[PDB]
Amino acid sequence: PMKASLTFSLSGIYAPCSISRDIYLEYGDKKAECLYGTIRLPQYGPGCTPGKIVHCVLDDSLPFCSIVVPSKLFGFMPTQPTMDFCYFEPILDNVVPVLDSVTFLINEQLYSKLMDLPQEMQQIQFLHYKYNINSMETVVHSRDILTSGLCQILNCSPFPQGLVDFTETQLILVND
Repeated sequence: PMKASLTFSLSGIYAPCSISRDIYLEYGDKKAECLYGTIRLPQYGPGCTPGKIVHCVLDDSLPFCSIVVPSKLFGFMPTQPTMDFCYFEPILDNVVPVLDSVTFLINEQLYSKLMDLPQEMQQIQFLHYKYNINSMETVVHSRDILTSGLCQILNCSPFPQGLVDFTETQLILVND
């Protein structure tokens, strides 16, 4: 794990993380569109945030040792500042797993929208237009709050985080 200076993006929970070129160099020959890492934030006193897997993309314009991460990935969104670095670890030997199912807890308005679609394949495609969930690319995580009061991931299976295969992963929708 390396320490990297941290900037929080405010453009959706599933915006990819941007990493500086020195971090990108740690992956070597890996395919530049398929990069993942684990992020943990430092916490009040001992210990740190639990490891969260994210898709990362090179941003050549960032200064050294820098990452940009969505603030919505973590407990609260910054209305006042907090901590100026994170612990970042590239994923090198491993690949990221595909979920068998994802369960969304959604408000009545969104549920009706999803329910006026007779097909499951277009239910995930609809969430893909609303939220930048991309098949076999975006990592989703249990308890992710996509929009306060509208949409939250209740659970994933068999792992608490992983990729969504639009043709394979099962979508479970729960009215709130």
